[PDB]
Amino acid sequence: SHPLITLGLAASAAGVVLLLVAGIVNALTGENRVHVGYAVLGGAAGFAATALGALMALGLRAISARTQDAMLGFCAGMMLAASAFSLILPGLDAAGTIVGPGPAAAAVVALGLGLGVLLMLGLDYFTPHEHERTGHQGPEAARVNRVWLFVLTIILHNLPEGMAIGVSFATGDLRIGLPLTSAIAIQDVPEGLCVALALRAVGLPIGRAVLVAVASGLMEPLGALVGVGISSGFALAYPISMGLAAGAMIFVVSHEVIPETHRNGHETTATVGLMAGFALMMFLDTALG
Ligand SMILES: CCCCCCCC/C=C\CCCCCCCCOC(=O)[C@H](O)CO
Ligand SMILES: CCCCCCCC/C=C\CCCCCCCCOC(=O)[C@H](O)CO
Ligand SMILES: CCCCCCCC/C=C\CCCCCCCCOC(=O)[C@H](O)CO
Ligand SMILES: CCCCCCCC/C=C\CCCCCCCCOC(=O)[C@H](O)CO
Ligand SMILES: CCCCCCCC/C=C\CCCCCCCCOC(=O)[C@H](O)CO
Ligand SMILES: [Cl-]
Ligand SMILES: [Cl-]
Ligand SMILES: [Hg+2]
Repeated sequence: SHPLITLGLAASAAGVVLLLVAGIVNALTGENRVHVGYAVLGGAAGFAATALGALMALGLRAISARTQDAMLGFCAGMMLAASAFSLILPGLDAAGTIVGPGPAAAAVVALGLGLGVLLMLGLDYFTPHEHERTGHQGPEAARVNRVWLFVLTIILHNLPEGMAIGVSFATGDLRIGLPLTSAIAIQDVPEGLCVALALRAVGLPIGRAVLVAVASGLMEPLGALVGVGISSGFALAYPISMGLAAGAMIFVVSHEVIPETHRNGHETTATVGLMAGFALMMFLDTALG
């Protein structure tokens, strides 16, 4: 039944297109106007922090692969900690006030986690892009400009970070939105440096690589629109979407980032980066309040 694979392909494609487009459409309804406001501003702060990091690449231009793998692990560790403490744990509390505490509330967040993996896995199959380890991925990718493939890798990476900012603001609760957005925005400064350096390395002169890195940061306000929309349809959509954004980010770290550091032989340097970034975000979870 190749009809069945065509049916699943149609449902898969429409399901990811629908999530993104219906998220934006739902975000733009009148009931969400205040929440979208906070979420896009949070996203625009991440764009600004990305821009700042990218500007710092004009000085460095290129770095040892060992240093690059450390910095990628560092940003990755910050995002694992942001997923755990700024999305999963508040999602648990939010779920508990809707369905009751205990494992039933964890089931809300856990199902969202799985939905986030499925969304990113589907985008990973349908979006042509390229990694320096496994080469080009996605439909028709072998005959796509290689710089553009790497740009799309960066776009896929930052979609969940934008979505997380949107989800965290979906109820107007700055107690949730500010810690999450602070974590992503601080992480975006080293990340903008890594992105500009990686774009330079795939063939752009440093000045154009910096400008493309700055433009890539616009995925965070855009993804924040998606996050607002998917998290606001009904009361449970909010803790489910917390888990969804967390699972999408965890996929980016474990599927997109950490594998790039392992096959170069710098598993050990990436690991010290992961530990430091995770520890740092824990600290900032309590120092920033
Ligand atoms: C990489 C992914 C990029 C996706 C590209 C974006 C695709 C979406 C393009 C245009 C969407 C326009 C939505 C306007 C919403 C109208 C709701 C108007 O509000 C209303 O209907 C009432 O207020 C209800 O309360
Ligand atoms: C509420 C959460 C919704 C999340 C959506 C999850 C459902 C889809 C999840 C994963 C889809 C992966 C399918 C793999 C496609 C195989 C090559 C397909 O590549 C191709 O060749 C195409 O023909 C190109 O268009
Ligand atoms: C607020 C955001 C402002 C930023 C606006 C975006 C600025 C975009 C800047 C530069 C993009 C131009 C790319 C240069 C050609 C790349 C060829 C690379 O491919 C090649 O090596 C050969 O051409 C192969 O075809
Ligand atoms: C919401 C997030 C939006 C993010 C937008 C990112 C904008 C990035 C802008 C330009 C990417 C430059 C790489 C393209 C390589 C092909 C150059 C073109 O090759 C060429 O040289 C022409 O064929 C001849 O001039
Ligand atoms: C409470 C919420 C639960 C959330 C669960 C998310 C945590 C799981 C995240 C990452 C698992 C580790 C991924 C790396 C694969 C390790 C062996 C992979 O082995 C291999 O195949 C390669 O050769 C080496 O990497
Ligand atoms: Cl990351
Ligand atoms: Cl250069
Ligand atoms: Hg980084």
